[PDB]
Amino acid sequence: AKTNQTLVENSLNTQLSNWFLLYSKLHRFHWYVKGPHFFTLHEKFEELYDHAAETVDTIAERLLAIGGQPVATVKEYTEHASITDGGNETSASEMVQALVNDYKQISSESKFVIGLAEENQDNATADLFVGLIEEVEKQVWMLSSYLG
Amino acid sequence: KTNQTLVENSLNTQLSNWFLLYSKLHRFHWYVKGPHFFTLHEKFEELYDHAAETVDTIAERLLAIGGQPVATVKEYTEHASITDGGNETSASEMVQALVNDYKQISSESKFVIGLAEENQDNATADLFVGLIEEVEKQVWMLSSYLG
Amino acid sequence: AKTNQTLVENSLNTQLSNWFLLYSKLHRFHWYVKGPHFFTLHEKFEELYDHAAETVDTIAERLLAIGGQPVATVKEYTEHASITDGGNETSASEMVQALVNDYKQISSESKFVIGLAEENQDNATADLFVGLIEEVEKQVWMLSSYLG
Amino acid sequence: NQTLVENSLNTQLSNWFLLYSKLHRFHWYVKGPHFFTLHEKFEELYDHAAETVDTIAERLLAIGGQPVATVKEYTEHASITDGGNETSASEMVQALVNDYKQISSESKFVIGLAEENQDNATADLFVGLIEEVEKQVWMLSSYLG
Amino acid sequence: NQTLVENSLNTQLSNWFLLYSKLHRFHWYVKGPHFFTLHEKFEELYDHAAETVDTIAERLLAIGGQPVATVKEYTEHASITDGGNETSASEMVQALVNDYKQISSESKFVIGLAEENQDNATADLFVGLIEEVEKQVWMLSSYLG
Amino acid sequence: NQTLVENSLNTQLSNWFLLYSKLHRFHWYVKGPHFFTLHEKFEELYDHAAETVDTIAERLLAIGGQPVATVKEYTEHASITDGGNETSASEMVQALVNDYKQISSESKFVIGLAEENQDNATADLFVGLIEEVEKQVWMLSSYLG
Amino acid sequence: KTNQTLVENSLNTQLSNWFLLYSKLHRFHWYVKGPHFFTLHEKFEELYDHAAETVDTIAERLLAIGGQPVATVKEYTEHASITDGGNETSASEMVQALVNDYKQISSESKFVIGLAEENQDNATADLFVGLIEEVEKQVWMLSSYLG
Amino acid sequence: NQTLVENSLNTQLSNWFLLYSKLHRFHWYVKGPHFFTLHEKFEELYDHAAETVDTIAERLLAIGGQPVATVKEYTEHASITDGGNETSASEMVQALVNDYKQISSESKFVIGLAEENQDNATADLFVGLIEEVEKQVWMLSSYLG
Amino acid sequence: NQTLVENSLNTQLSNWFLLYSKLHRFHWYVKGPHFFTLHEKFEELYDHAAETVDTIAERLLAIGGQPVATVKEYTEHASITDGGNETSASEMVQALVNDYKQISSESKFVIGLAEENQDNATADLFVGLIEEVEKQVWMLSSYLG
Amino acid sequence: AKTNQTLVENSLNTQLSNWFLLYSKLHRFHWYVKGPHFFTLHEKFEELYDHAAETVDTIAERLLAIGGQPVATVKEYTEHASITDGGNETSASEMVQALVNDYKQISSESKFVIGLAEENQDNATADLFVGLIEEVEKQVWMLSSYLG
Amino acid sequence: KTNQTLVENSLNTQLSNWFLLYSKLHRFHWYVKGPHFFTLHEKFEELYDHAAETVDTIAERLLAIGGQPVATVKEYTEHASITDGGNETSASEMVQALVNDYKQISSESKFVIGLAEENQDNATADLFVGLIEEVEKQVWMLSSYLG
Amino acid sequence: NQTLVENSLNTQLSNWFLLYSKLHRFHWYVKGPHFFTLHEKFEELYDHAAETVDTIAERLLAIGGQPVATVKEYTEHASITDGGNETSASEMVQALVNDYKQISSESKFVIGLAEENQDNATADLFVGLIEEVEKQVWMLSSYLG
Repeated sequence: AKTNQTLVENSLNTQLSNWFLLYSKLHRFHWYVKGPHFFTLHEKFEELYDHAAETVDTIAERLLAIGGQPVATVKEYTEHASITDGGNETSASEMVQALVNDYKQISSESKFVIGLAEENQDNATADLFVGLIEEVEKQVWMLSSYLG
Repeated sequence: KTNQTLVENSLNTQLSNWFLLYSKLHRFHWYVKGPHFFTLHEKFEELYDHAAETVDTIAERLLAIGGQPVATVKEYTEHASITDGGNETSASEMVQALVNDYKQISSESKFVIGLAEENQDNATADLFVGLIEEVEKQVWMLSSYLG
Repeated sequence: AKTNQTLVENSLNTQLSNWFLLYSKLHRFHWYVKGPHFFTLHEKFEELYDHAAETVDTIAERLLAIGGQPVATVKEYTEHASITDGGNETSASEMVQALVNDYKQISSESKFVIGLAEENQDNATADLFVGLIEEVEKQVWMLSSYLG
Repeated sequence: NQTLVENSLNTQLSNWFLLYSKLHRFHWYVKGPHFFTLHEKFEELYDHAAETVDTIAERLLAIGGQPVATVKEYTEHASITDGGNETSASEMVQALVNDYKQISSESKFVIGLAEENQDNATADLFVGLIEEVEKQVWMLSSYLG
Repeated sequence: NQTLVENSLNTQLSNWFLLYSKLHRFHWYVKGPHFFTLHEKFEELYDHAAETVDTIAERLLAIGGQPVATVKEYTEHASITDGGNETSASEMVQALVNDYKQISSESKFVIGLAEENQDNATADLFVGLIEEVEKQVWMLSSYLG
Repeated sequence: NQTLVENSLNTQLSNWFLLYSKLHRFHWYVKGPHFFTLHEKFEELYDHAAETVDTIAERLLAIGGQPVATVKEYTEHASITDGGNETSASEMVQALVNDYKQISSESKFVIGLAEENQDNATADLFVGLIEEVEKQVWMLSSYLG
Repeated sequence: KTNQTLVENSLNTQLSNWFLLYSKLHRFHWYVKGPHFFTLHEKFEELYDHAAETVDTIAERLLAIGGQPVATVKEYTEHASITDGGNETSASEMVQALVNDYKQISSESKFVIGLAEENQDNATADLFVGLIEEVEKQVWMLSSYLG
Repeated sequence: NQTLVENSLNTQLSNWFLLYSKLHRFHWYVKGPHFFTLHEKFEELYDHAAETVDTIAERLLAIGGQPVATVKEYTEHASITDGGNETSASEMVQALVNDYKQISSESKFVIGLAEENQDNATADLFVGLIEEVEKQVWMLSSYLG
Repeated sequence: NQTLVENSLNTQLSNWFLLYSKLHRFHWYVKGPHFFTLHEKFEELYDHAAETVDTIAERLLAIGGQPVATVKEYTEHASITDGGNETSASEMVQALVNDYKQISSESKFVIGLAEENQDNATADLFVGLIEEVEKQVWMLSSYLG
Repeated sequence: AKTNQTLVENSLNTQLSNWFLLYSKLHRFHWYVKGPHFFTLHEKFEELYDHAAETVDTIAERLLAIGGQPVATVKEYTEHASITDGGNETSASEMVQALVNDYKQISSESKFVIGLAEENQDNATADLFVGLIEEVEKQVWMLSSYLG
Repeated sequence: KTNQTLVENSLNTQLSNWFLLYSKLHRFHWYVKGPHFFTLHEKFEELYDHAAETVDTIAERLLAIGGQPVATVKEYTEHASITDGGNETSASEMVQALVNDYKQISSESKFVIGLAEENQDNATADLFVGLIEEVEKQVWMLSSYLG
Repeated sequence: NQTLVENSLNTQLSNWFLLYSKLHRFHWYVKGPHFFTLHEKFEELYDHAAETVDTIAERLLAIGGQPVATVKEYTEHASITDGGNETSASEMVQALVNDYKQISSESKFVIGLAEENQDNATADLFVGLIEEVEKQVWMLSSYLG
């Protein structure tokens, strides 16, 4: 009950941390992408980081609204995330693949947050993450199509 | 009484709550005073604009499911679980009245989802899920103001 | 003098109450109108209630600006208005007729407020209600034309 | 479970493309004194139908399916038709009511299938749809009232 | 060939100004349960008539002619009238159908004169006008159907 | 009292339609190095005139009157004319000054009639008008200065 | 002295008041401090934008009626019934200065209507009627802030 | 002459609806490193195809004809197909080049029939369509070059 | 027939680029009390010239031709020049009247060649250009009148 | 050093005062311009006063940001400016010439402020006035061209 | 070490400072409380929007001059001269933290101009000149709030 | 000092007009699968080039100079050319890199000249330019990477 609530809050802090580190990674890809798909991917990556920033603010405000305490420092993001903004990507295909890998991991982990939220009778927290899955699975299809 | 009628009746109570809230927010918009006047006068208008949208959305959902929305001030008064009455005078008193009404609206909206779900009405539950998200955000903001 | 002022304030509270109850009635008509003029009248009624809401805020703020105390609860609106949001309208023509009846009553009563305001040397309060008469008499002509 | 979901999306995709078609027929052939209102309303509805076509196809693709994508396949996979012999404004509006009512029952069945397959995002898409279609069923039924 | 074209433009400029006038009369006097639709439609149509007036006059100027520009001249040069005793909604709409059809056939003669004078640009102006009026004729005729 | 008000609105309605006409003549025929400025200013003024035409007619209707609505009636009920033989930019601008000056005196007389008939809303419409016309009289007189 | 000249002269005083008010509002915009800084810094800009519009409207009406608007800072100083000077330091002092000047402007604008009406100039009276409405609204808002 | 024009418009209306369909198939199935560019381009092109469908149908109506308006009729009256086995990006783009070129030459025949019936306005519609499709042909051919 | 059309488009593309250049010279050097009006007008006109350059070139591409695309080629293929010794406002405006009139008559020859090659779409491009330039000729000539 | 700072602050107060008096002058020209260039110059003068108002606010806020105290009364503007809003202009050419004269004086004086700002190692204050010179020298060229 | 490398390295420190500032401003946006909640919650978002624009501008300038921007949170932490850490709780504490970081950023940006100028890189200096203008404005506004 | 500044602006003005020209050649002739991206990017760049042309000319005028204003003078005063025989997308992009790199070195030299003549505003204009060109050099070099 109190444990159910704490499990939900902790899971939101992990996802908040993932989305902040993804916003960071997307800057790295925006800045270092090269080759003849430069214009397309430089722009796409900025669109994606704008969406990541929105998501950061949406998760943190939902956590606050349920009585929790969002993590809010880069050291905390690094300690609580299940992903990293690091990596050794150089080519356009490696960058696009890296994003497919992070968005697939976020989709699976968001499904686990829905289960926790539902177990705590928190339909609004569940609904937030259902909407996220929709958006990230769309981008996995587009990014996977780029690579096909 | 019926699974259907229980859903319709619960939508009429919430329709009534949101209209009475629109009313109370006008009273606060008009009588708020002190050095947070500008901020709160404006915030209360933004909130009543949201309340008016919510009134139309709930009534239109009720119609879509075959019900009959209440649609006079006498009926809103008789069907609501909150009131537009009160003797709030200070900015803090007004903000705290809103926290109380939004908290009530959130708990009852969670009960609506349960009724709707039991009547296999996922679309009605979803409207209330969305309202819970917006109201609990406002509860956080207004409680922060008082903190 | 003080009586002149109190008569003006009381008259504004009656009109504020009328316009709030009209905003309510217009919702009822928006929701329950039927027949082949549904799209036209559903939309028209929303336009009209948007205007009623504006008018509510304009009268209440003028009352405040002259040192008065607007009524601000539905119980007060019901006790101070000269009209009602109630009624037994079912057809599109009955709904449109009901509005012609309320807008004509508001126009006559607003002319009486101009006389009171002028007697108290309150030109700005008079000007508010002159502008209202213009708008409501336009709508009476359009709504009466629908019914002709 | 997964194949049943995919197949159900292709039926609904097909229904929405055939409704887009039927709405053009009514937009073009409506007549009588409610011409202006209904010619415009039918265009609004087909714009919504087109958006719904793209959203369902793109969800199907994101879950690893293959959207049907020819008029022959739509005809074959749909549970409605774009045919009929409606002539008056009321016949046209009543035909829309019937199709939207059918789509809404079928969409509730899709939600159950998706939920049983633990696919909450696919289910959410059909929930939203039901909201919009049942609004239109109320509005169109009210016109006939 | 050139003075024929110029005189033919003056007659059409006159027609469009008189139509602008008639469309105000219908906007103001239309009644009955299609009031909102027709009051608004008649405004949209007069806005189009005023744009057309300015485009004809300015093409006449551009070819070296002298557009008529007083109501006495418009009455004197037009082939339609702004007069009439229309009262019902149907009478007003039927009156517009009549005028627009006369405007189309006469604009086809302007095209032929223009083409005979190797004035493609004037012809093109009127081709576009015919496209617009015949659409309005279909719409208004559909209202009456 | 009421009939005198109605008749006075029909005169002013007529004046404004004939000014709309005269402004098109000046828009089309202005020449010399102030062409661009004045061709554009005359269009702005006729857009305002058209709006004033619709506002006066709709007020007349709201008070239970019957707006005149043909160019023959405008000619007959107006206190100005759309005729004249202005040729230079200054002649055109001076003719506008004269008409706007006349309209403004006549509008003050309308306000007295309306006030005597206890019609404050009709009176308000002409007050607003006077504000706008006297602005234009200052601007046009300054051009001539 | 004349019915006409009395109207023209009263418009020059009000033109001058509104320009000096535009000036004072800049001083407040620039020097306001304390925790209502953001709200008041912004409000004072909105108010000076309105004052600038009002200056142009009054001058253009004066021109339209055949008068000559004053149009230098020396003349504004000499014709105004208010000043842009003052030693206001606190937010409350600045807001109260504005309430005082707006109240004065409203009472004198009512006197203008009377002069204009006596010269059968309804259009000039109407401009001032509209100004009274806007200023008295602001007086309510600013007084509420101090309440 | 008139029934030939009408039948020729039905065939083109059919072609544009089938192209709208094919463009959805390519939007959904395109893959490889030009995905973002082509997915978006194919949407822009289908938006244009839908506008074209409505403009043809409404011109057919305006001349007194009866537009086809079911997918069975479009299949029955069209000269292209929405079928095909395109998989690669190049195959899809080449397929669009083929269809647009067929649409251009056939639209040139519509122009000649229209002109023979003194229907300049219908001809003009198709002249504008040829301008747009041949630009797209150049662009798409350039992609393949 | 086809190589004649292509060469004729190159000459017009060249003319529009050189006009763009000349219009910059006039924008920069115009003086006297019509400065604000003419400085701005000359910018509006060069914006139109740049749009025209791109539309001609892209039509040439669309028909299978090779647009010229260096200033040495524009000088070599044009029938006007961007040179000249215009100093006064009147000289600059008169120079534009001269160029626009030459552009119109030459565009009428392009229309005839295009029509002889059954290229309606190219012809239509130039018909629209003539409409625009002759309006500008009237406006600029009016300035000088 | 402290003297360097005080010289910069005083120079900004003189320019703030110039720009306020120019805003005033531009109203006078907007209201009293006459002749056949009326429409053009009435509009141009309003555009210019809108720019002067912006400049007023920009200089005053820069002065505040460097620790100074902007003058903020018309009496102070009159005492600190190097220009006046007064004058005996009647014709359109005299008005346009008067503005050329003030904008040329402002450009020269702004160059002197750049020298003072640079001597105090204040690059941002210098940059503000470089941007002003660009704009005012553009208008001197246009206004001088009107008169050529 | 080189005139070029000194410029590149100084841009990486400032890039890092602006990203960590974007972070701190989120923490303040989320935890600010008390009666200035609405004003400050909104102000802090406007400031982080500006910080994000600044991050992209500095990184893109560094790239244009042939450098390599740092682009992970570990590197931002190691290269910055400020931190996103802190225990600020009150509105005044948060506003004062911002004044401190903006003042630091302004002084170091002046040092960058000097390095850039010594490497004949006027375009890099100009980017920093513009940042100084915006930051010192904010320092005035935030200090006024505390006054 | 002053004459050296003026002469240097005329060289840079010329460079920017010739780059505007070269960007149209590449916009029109680019081919291969990066067609859509590069056809659009080249148009964005020529819009920027046109704005840069007007800004440099207007600065030159404000300092009392005389901008060159014919294609013959641009050819003669420029340090680059709009000629060349680029054919592939990479050749086109590499040619842009070379021109932007050259413009940027030359603009730094202009800044020194302007500073030595105590002209900080002219110097500022070239600083801003360097910022924008070096951005494009990074983006274009990255495409080639």
